[PDB]
Amino acid sequence: QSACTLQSETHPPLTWQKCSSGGTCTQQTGSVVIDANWRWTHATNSSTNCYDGNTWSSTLCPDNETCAKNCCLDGAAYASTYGVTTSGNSLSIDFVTQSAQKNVGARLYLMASDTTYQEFTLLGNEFSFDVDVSQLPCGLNGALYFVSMDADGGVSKYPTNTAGAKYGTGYCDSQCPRDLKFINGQANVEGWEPSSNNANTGIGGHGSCCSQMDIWEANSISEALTPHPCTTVGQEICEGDGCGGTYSDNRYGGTCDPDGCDWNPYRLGNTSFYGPGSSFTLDTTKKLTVVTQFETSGAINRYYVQNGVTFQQPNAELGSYSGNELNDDYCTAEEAEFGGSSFSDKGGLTQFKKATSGGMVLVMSLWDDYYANMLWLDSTYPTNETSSTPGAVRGSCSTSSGVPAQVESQSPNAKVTFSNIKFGPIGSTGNPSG
Amino acid sequence: QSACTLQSETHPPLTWQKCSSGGTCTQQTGSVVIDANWRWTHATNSSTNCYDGNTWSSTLCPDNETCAKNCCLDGAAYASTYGVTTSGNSLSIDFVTQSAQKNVGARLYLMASDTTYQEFTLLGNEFSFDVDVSQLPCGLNGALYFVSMDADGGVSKYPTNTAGAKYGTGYCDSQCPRDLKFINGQANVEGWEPSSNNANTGIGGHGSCCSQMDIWEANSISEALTPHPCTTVGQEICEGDGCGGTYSDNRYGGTCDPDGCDWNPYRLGNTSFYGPGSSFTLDTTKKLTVVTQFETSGAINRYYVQNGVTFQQPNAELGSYSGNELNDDYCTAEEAEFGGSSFSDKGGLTQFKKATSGGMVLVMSLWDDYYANMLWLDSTYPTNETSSTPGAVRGSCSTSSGVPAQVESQSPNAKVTFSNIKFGPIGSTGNPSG
Ligand SMILES: O[C@@H]1[C@@H](O)[C@H](O[C@@H]2CO[C@@H](O[C@@H]3CO[C@@H](O[C@@H]4CO[C@@H](O)[C@H](O)[C@H]4O)[C@H](O)[C@H]3O)[C@H](O)[C@H]2O)OC[C@H]1O
Ligand SMILES: O[C@@H]1[C@@H](O)[C@H](O[C@@H]2CO[C@@H](O[C@@H]3CO[C@@H](O[C@@H]4CO[C@@H](O)[C@H](O)[C@H]4O)[C@H](O)[C@H]3O)[C@H](O)[C@H]2O)OC[C@H]1O
Ligand SMILES: OC[C@H]1O[C@@H](O[C@H]2[C@H](O)[C@@H](O)[C@H](O)O[C@@H]2CO)[C@H](O)[C@@H](O)[C@H]1O
Ligand SMILES: OC[C@H]1O[C@@H](O[C@H]2[C@H](O)[C@@H](O)[C@H](O)O[C@@H]2CO)[C@H](O)[C@@H](O)[C@H]1O
Ligand SMILES: *[C@@H]1O[C@H](CO)[C@@H](O)[C@H](O)[C@H]1NC(C)=O
Ligand SMILES: *[C@@H]1O[C@H](CO)[C@@H](O)[C@H](O)[C@H]1NC(C)=O
Ligand SMILES: [Co+2]
Ligand SMILES: [Co+2]
Ligand SMILES: [Co+2]
Repeated sequence: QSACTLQSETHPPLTWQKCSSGGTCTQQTGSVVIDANWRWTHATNSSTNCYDGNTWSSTLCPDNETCAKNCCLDGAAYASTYGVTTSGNSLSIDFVTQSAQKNVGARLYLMASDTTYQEFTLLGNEFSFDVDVSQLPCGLNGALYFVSMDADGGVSKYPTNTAGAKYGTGYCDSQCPRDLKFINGQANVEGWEPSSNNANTGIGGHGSCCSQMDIWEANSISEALTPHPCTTVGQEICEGDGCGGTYSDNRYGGTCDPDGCDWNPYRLGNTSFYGPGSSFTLDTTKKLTVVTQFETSGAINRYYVQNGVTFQQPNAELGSYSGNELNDDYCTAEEAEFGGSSFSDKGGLTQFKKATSGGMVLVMSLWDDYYANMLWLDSTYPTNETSSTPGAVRGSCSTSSGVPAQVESQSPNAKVTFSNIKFGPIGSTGNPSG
Repeated sequence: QSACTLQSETHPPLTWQKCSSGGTCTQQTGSVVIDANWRWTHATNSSTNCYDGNTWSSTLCPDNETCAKNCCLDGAAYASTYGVTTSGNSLSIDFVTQSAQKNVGARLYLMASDTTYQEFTLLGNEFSFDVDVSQLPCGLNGALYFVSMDADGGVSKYPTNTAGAKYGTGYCDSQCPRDLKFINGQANVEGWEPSSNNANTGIGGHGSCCSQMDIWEANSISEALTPHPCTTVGQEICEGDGCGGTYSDNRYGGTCDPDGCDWNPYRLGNTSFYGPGSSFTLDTTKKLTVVTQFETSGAINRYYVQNGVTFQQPNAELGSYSGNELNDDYCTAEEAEFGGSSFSDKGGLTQFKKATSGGMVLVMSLWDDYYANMLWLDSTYPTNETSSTPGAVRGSCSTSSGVPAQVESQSPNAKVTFSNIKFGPIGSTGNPSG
């Protein structure tokens, strides 16, 4: 796609700290951009929609190539249309925003410049952020994570994409998502099937795959930390059901691991660690600090700080595994005890280390779940299982929770606030911000 | 040996913090006891010495059994004879103390009660302490470490030892030391050879072996962190040169690893990390906090705090190893690049995990080195090597430094102060002390 300018594109600014081993941190100035899927897609030479509701213009978009030539992405009114605001080092995303039309949530990338994404090499480093999840009920997910996207959003590889990172192109993740309207500088109109339950979305014949570090998927009830390896580390197109992922019939018939080696303290048996109010170790009615460390072995360590008190990731015992570090032994034990082979089939932490050794883009988002109502995060899943199934219970939410239309109607003012991002060598981010 | 009471035994008290995962710490009250080797050893029924200078009484001690029956250990005047004092959570050890006779240094164990050692299970936990090494020049070693000693100092196994932990019996370490005057409830007079350079010591026909976690061996110039595995985890007698260790002809012909997998930041190439004055990352003229974490994988992590600034163990690159965690890959790479096979021959971190999974006793000591002048810690070693030999340079001290008689004459008022010991689950010790 190209870019159009009927609405100007001004990325909300966002600062963050880069810390060094010598013990100081210095402020960096970036900004955030909204993913292309949220944008208005229209004819280059008029305001005629190329995509409307959940269907494509059959005339402007008779095939993927013609569609990309005919169509452009336009700018975003971040606050009024999308409910996205920033203030210094803080970013807030509102759940449902009513303007001329209703918008649901947002997916945002941190930029290095107006036209390029910020890339982070996670390996040997740590990433710290503060979050307020108090306004996230059952069925919502305020997510902070990393994906192996190109810094230009795909322009160098696919010159029919001239919109680039400035317009949030180039997304990929470990679900090999097929709901993207543009992949590899072409539309995804070929094979398009509108969602049966979502007025704004569909599934196309192509998907976009890459490695994913799910640092934080969470609401006020549950939180999970999950690496997802792929056999191709970086962004790669996939064809139809060969994609695997949430958007395909065959979840496991692709190049990525859509399940991941997840660590959810509630799932692992500590139901007292994280939740709303003073009966939990971390009180989710209040802001908390989350720190994630990527040691060179490829294991992941985690601690939290709230009101000046530090807590490592709680210990878990699973099969022969015991401890609080997300390592090979944990992931192998998880598969043994909870089931599945996707994470190991895709090469486990060894393959995942190839992603964190390279550059990844930071994503912050707020979403509800049209496929599974977020039950995999905060409820019992599958819903016919009981607590006697190992790993079935992931949170306290009812198995009836998270129906998108219901949560959008009942909790439109839900929101997430991410703030005080700090990045540097392991051990460095607790030092004073510059 | 038995105990005698011509001098009363009052262990200097010492408090420390036990921290919990829930984020609080509570004060514990223990005390310190001096190792039996430092004590006066005399006939049970008089003040006649069983051991004097570096030789044994041939009449009281004609063999190991008769000697133990005839002889007792007596109490210690901690301050006036040994230069050992405590105040709340602080312990100080002076280098040379002149009373009726000259004493050099001390080795001390933390007690649970007047008659038992405190045991710590290191695995899954972390140990924090503060240290002032400002008064430790080249050739001195203020050491804090753990060994797999019996809590009773050997009494249950060896009933001819009735003195026990109260009198500091039962020592063992990864050098399988043969300088101990009592091992396994018998004397070590058989095979005794007085030291050629030490008026107060010798080497006997028996040694005492066990696993050793050298958390801290350091002076103002260099510091090292070193696990040492043994094929028998706990305390075990050894016979003569079959002992291996510093005190034998054949260093590597025993059940313990006397070299260990050592991590010395200077040795590994960061000569700027630790030293006297503001040109170093950690200024050794001032107190610093040292934290050591024993993750369940069996790897060891380390960070430091000084004036509120936190530093992870500095990154090192060695062969194919890169990072700051002391793990299998580090230790294997060290052997490959610096030489040796002792650590791996004795089972590496896997065998060492058997020690940290069990109970270990905390040892604090101050010593000079009659075998190697501490050059392995703070100088170039062996001394004929140059900087072009990988790992030869371990510190900035001259290869002429650390001659015991010289340092005892020039720096008698050298001292070490250990304080603010805190122990608990990984992530817990930075929380407020109770
Ligand atoms: O000036 C007018 C434009 O503002 C207007 O723009 C519309 C803006 O909203 C667009 O709809 C977006 C599409 O994305 C939705 O989010 C999905 C959430 O689930 C994800 O899996 C998926 O990938 C996302 O696509 C978002 O909720 C929704 O609001 C709409 O298509 C634009 O046309 O157009 C008309 C102009 O007059
Ligand atoms: O009342 C008098 C007693 O106080 C007196 O006791 C003497 C106290 O000092 C004893 O000598 C100790 C022996 O240990 C030395 O340390 C060695 C350091 O290197 C280590 O490897 C080794 O294992 C340690 O043994 C310490 O420096 C030295 O002072 C002496 O033997 C006692 O007899 O006895 C006479 C009473 O009248
Ligand atoms: O709704 C898709 C969701 O699945 C998670 O993986 C689940 C998996 O679907 C389920 O079969 C298993 O029992 O639990 C897994 C972990 O919660 C993914 O982690 C998530 O990214 C989504 O893809
Ligand atoms: O003086 C004995 C001392 O040796 C250390 O191990 C040395 C070893 O002696 C040397 O050959 C090698 O080059 O360096 C090693 C590490 O410094 C031990 O660590 C120490 O405990 C002592 O036993
Ligand atoms: C030494 O280590 C410190 C702490 O990690 C680091 O800040 C410094 O840059 C290192 N210097 C060198 C020269 O290796
Ligand atoms: C849950 O984790 C916290 C933090 O480690 C710990 O303090 C608490 O005891 C744990 N509780 C249970 C019931 O597992
Ligand atoms: Co195709
Ligand atoms: Co680790
Ligand atoms: Co014997």
